[PDB]
Amino acid sequence: SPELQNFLTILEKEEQDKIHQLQKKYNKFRQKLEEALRES
Amino acid sequence: GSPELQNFLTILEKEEQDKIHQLQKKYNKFRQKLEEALRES
Repeated sequence: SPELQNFLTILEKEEQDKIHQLQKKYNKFRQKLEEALRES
Repeated sequence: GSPELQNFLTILEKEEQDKIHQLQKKYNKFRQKLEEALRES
């Protein structure tokens, strides 16, 4: 049904947003750490 | 080099992947039960 499609896509967006923000947070930190280590 | 760095990062990677799997597990269950709840509504 339509309600099903609406609700499942809501859930998919919620899950994916949370996972991608974690991926971004870790990648930004690793990039910064690598950059800081190259200083010395 | 740098083994020191990589040893740290591998621990970080496991923490990250554990969090991601934990999220995936939760949302997979949520998906299942959401589908059930809708049918039975």
